[PDB]
Amino acid sequence: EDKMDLYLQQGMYGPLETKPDERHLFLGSLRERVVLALTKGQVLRSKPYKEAEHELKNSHNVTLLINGELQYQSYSSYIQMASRYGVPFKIVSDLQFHTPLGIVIAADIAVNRELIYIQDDIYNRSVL
Repeated sequence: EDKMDLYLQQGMYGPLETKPDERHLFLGSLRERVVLALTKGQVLRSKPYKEAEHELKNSHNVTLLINGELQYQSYSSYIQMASRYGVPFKIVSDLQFHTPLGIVIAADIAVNRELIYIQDDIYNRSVL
């Protein structure tokens, strides 16, 4: 729906209407647990995002969730970053819904973070 497109275009501020909606977008996580999310287009950028490294480095009890639609070479840099800081990863393979998100860093509890995206030209061009 167009309301979802607007939520995405504006950077995914706040909750969605239902819990399943959130899980289907955020690779199985609830919005309240999301620390950072990157679009598939951002994950495909040659240079990995230092902003994701920051969140992995400063994390406590988070997991790196990776969209299984991506090929290994696209996300392997993020796995290196995760392991560097003792963060486990999961490749999410059971997708009912095509999600535009490539990577989600999710906490094991509610963190309620307002800002969970990296605003750049790749985000704007790839999120929809």
